[PDB]
Amino acid sequence: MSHYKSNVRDQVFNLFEVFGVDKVLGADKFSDLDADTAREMLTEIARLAEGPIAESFVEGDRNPPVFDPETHTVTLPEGFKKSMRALFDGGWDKVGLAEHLGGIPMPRALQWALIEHILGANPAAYMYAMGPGMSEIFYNNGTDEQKKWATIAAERGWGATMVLTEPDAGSDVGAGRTKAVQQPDGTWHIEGVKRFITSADSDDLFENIMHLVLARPEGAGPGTKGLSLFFVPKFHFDHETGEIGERNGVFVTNVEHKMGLKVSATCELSLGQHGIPAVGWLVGEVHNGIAQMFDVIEQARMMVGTKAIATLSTGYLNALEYAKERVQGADMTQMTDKTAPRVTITHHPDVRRSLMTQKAYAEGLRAIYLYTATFQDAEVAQAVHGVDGDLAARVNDLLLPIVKGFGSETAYAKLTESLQTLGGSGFLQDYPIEQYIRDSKIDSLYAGTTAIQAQDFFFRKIIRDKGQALAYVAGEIEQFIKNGRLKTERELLATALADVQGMAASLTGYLMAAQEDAASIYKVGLGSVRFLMAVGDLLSGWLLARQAAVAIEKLDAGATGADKSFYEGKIAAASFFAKNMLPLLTSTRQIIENLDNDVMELDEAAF
Amino acid sequence: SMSHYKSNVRDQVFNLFEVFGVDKVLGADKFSDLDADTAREMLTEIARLAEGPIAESFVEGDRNPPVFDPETHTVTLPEGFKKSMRALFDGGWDKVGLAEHLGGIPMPRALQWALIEHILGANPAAYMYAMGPGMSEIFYNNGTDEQKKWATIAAERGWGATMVLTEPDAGSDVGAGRTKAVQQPDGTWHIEGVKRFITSADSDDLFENIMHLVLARPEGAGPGTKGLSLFFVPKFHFDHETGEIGERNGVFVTNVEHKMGLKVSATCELSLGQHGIPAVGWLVGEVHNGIAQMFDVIEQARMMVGTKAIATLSTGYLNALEYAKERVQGADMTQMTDKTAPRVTITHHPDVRRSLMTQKAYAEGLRAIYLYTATFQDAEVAQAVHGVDGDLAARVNDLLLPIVKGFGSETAYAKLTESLQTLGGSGFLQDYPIEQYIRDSKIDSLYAGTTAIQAQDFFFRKIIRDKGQALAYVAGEIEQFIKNNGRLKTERELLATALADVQGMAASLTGYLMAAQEDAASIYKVGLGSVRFLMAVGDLLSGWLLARQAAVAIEKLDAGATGADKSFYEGKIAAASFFAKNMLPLLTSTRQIIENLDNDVMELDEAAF
Ligand SMILES: Cc1cc2nc3c(=O)[nH]c(=O)nc-3n(C[C@H](O)[C@H](O)[C@H](O)COP(=O)(O)OP(=O)(O)OC[C@H]3O[C@@H](n4cnc5c(N)ncnc54)[C@H](O)[C@@H]3O)c2cc1C
Ligand SMILES: Cc1cc2nc3c(=O)[nH]c(=O)nc-3n(C[C@H](O)[C@H](O)[C@H](O)COP(=O)(O)OP(=O)(O)OC[C@H]3O[C@@H](n4cnc5c(N)ncnc54)[C@H](O)[C@@H]3O)c2cc1C
Repeated sequence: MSHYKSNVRDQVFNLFEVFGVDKVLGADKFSDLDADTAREMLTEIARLAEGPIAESFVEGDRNPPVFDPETHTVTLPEGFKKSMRALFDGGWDKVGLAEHLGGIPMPRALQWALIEHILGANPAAYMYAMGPGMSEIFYNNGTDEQKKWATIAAERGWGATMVLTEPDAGSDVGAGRTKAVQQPDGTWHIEGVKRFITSADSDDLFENIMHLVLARPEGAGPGTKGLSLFFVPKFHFDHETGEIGERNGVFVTNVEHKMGLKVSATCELSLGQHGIPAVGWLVGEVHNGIAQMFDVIEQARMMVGTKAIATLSTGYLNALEYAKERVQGADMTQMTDKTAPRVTITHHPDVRRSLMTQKAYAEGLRAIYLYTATFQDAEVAQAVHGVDGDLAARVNDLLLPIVKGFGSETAYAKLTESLQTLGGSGFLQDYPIEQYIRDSKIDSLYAGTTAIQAQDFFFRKIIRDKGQALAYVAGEIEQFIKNGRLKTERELLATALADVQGMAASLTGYLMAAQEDAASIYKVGLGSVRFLMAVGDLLSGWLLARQAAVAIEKLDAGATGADKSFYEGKIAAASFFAKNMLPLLTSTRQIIENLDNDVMELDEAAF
Repeated sequence: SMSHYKSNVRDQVFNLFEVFGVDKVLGADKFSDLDADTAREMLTEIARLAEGPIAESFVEGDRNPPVFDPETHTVTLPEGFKKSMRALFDGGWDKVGLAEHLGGIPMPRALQWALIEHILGANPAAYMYAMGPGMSEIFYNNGTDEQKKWATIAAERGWGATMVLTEPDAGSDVGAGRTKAVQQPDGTWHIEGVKRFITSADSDDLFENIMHLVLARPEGAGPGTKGLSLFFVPKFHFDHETGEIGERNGVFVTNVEHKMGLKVSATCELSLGQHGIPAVGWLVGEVHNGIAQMFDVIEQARMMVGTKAIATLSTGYLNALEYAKERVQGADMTQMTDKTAPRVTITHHPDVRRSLMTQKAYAEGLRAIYLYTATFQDAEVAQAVHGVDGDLAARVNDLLLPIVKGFGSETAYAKLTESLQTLGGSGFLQDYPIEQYIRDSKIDSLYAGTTAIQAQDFFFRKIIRDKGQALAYVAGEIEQFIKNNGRLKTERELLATALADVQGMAASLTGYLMAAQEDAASIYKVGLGSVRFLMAVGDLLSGWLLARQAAVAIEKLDAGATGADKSFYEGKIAAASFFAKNMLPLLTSTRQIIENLDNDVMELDEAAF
């Protein structure tokens, strides 16, 4: 088959047997969607991913997009455009779209499980297909007049972009200098140059593109608070009929040459620099840009984390399939006998160590993003967790930098084990794992770098939150710990929870002490990424142990065959993760408890 | 970037002279005619050549990779890369460390590998193509008197060379190879088989000949590696007296792989005796001793790969640092709430300083490891700088090679992630060299033996079979440093814990091996923990060597260092302190994890994965 190896079985296990999402299916908003239909949808998009979506994976990398300076457009390889048409023809770009825009109501947890397959098979294909979802965001934030445009945009399937970054404004969005000048008719003329813009042109995939552009109105204050958000279409159009009109003054000037994700055109985008104005419409006709734009950034960060996790998953399953068939060496119990029978490499302890590491992290990460998604619907959060709308929103906000920051970093790191499993053949383009590594390196950078994820997590999702979302999650872990075959895992989880609590307390002390000793805040910066990663490891270990508790129940109840194999794997992975990953958090806590400012005081010239 | 390569001669000289005292042998005995000043000038000269003509084709080789003609069985290399190769040849750099009688300049191994570091940082495939004369010397050492004559010709004419072991079914398990050798009445052999992944098996018109050193199994010989012999298989027949090139020998490249990185090194399927023309080979030394002879080559390849990974991390770090110094983004963390505060360069951010010091300490600790290892590769150097006799020196070098290779490869690739991250989104661009550093260095944990093979060699051969003598010598040196100003008190305390952790790891794994006398399956626990053990020893050596560098830096600062010297020495202190406090303590948890390994993951049904 294709490079892409999917895991619907593990998705269904999470959605139904672990988190109970099927309990909201058929009820209230999800009245028209039953469990059987949900599973059928997952199987169908999994097949679409393994078939026509994956088919262009290699071609998009080997035959990458080309920028045409004669027209200021990008050309895409024909095989990739065929994959995109398969996505559209199936309606899959309406996944999770509101009913009034033509979508099928469904839990976010199911929505992201569906999207995981596209992200594993050809993740740029989902990015080009985020248009309808961006039009929903524009709808929710728009005026009544603007809601009619957004509806046209979704119905016609226009592409979309989020346009923030400039050459001098990446992590520091507030330093952007793209300008907005209001016109007599109430429109605005956008003037500036933006950098690194995903899908800024898309060949003839769509008839229009909606750029959602951050820009500073003349006279506005500084920083992100002075930014406003503007609807800037590639083509003008009839606000009533949608008929496509004259070109708007927003042009791609370049396409970047990247380590991976090559088929995703990443472009410099100039507004108002080529002889015609870039007409923009103030979104919601209010000046509230960074808040409006963060509706998009939140979705982007969930996507990027899910992408990295989807990619580790198919990397692991490729490595596993390879190991099952590769004969090399004799069994270690016979290593001195040079005529002992040769064995497949799954018989080697280091290879089984590497495979169980890939398995536990991939499945642990899938549980984390699905768990996160169960807090993105008020109804789901109430039904499956018993938490009200407000707490659910805070818990989701707490978890998103884990999905994004911990997911992106872990996936790239563990793909190294996936490649190692193939031996020298892992280094060949004949196998997909080296492209998996190249495509996923970007996941720790776009949508906010890991450092920005860890700062958000601590300063905004914990401290500003007064620790309420965090205390809720810690209480669910402690409950699991308080509760035989899982006694050892629960004891190791208790140590890990205490370690994370100790880290949180040390860093809170460093931050609070900054009122009287300004440089003490640096120790928060020094520890923040390690803290984010430790929380991810704790969550992984907890969710895997929860999976193993369900697996124990199902084995006791008499599971057989392929079911039984699956459940035995969950017990093995939870135990391996508890005994080989969680203990490192104790030394990390002690490291964080002894952080100092020596490295901050060192002369830059000493580096 | 074109001038991507950023060198660190100053750190090399610091190690060679101020830390290890390699200059004590310069101008005495085997090195009587090379003085410390000439050594420094050689380092500066190859570093400049590497930063200019050698690095100039680094990007070209990746973007315009070699092309294979399957009818002629040859590859075409990009012109800019061949021009790089000629600058290397014109400077005599393919003859660094070559024996005097082969045209080399005698020098200690530590200096030789310091010189090569620059080629490996600037364009590592160029050094790989240039390893022919080094192989000539190994052939000379193992050959008959007549063969020594050929090796002398090959070295003087600068012939290329390959090491030909791997087959589709024989990679890690070299002894499974099926390539055969068929003896001829006149005493030559005809080699028959297909080999795979052969580096430099063709190289366009760089050389007038290529010496393929080929492992093959004589007809009727036993199985495993012990049945293999090593054969000299030239690309062209030649006149054995004069070296004049003759008729094409029957050994032909039949494929060239498409790889993630290191693209300009042609990695080839090599067909012997398959095109109706015999592949004539000459038994090396006219004895049957192939795996032992070939490990002379493997030892050098493993050293080169480790040094390659370390060279690449260090130019990766230096690129990241120069970017960070100039990139303005955000406010100082002490002013994060004030949205009007001045913007600062990103070296002001704690996480970037963490990133950079992690890159620095590992790059410099790794440099110290391979230079330390090389001080045991000459008996005269090992005697002068360490006081150890030739036998212990060999065992210590043998212990440290899988660390250089295994820990070097794995560490450099992982810390280049920090390098790339320092550039932000720009780091993902081919406009900057880090992404190619990552791709080019992924191979280093794989060729010349995978990390798992390195860790298995380390434990079973270099510790257990060695009866722990080399490990005990090194541990005793670390203990002696810990025992000896109190300004490094915290570091020595952290090193004492790390040393105890590593000794605990060794004891548990040894215990698992002892238990295997009673329950064979207990040996799996050694397998499960072996790579983590190898990486723990590398971290311990990193931390110890950095701390010794800090003790030297404190002396030099106390004596009154100023300016750039002062800053260099301050950075050593900071790096040793940072590494001890942020890297070493994790070894405690790793020791506890190794003490609790079990066979659950071994007993699990394969179907459950
Ligand atoms: C493939 C790709 C696609 C992209 N697509 C889009 C898109 O569609 N739309 C869009 O708007 N943008 C897009 N971007 C921009 C992207 O989000 C930025 O690259 C990212 O936010 C980082 O900004 P930067 O590149 O300027 O790096 P910098 O902000 O310059 O960061 C450099 C380094 O400094 C560190 N750093 C910076 N500030 C701080 C701080 N305050 N504290 C601690 N550390 C700090 C960072 O962690 C990093 O290590 C894309 C980028 C890429 C690579
Ligand atoms: C770029 C490149 C250049 C090369 N150049 C050369 C060259 O010039 N000359 C040459 O002779 N070879 C060369 N090789 C071959 C290279 O050395 C082998 O790829 C390497 O030894 C691994 O062998 P393999 O690829 O068959 O992997 P395998 O041996 O199939 O290994 C697959 C996996 O199983 C593991 N494994 C295998 N056996 C064991 C065991 N006993 N215990 C535990 N784990 C085990 C490995 O660690 C790995 O994770 C080259 C390879 C590459 C990629």
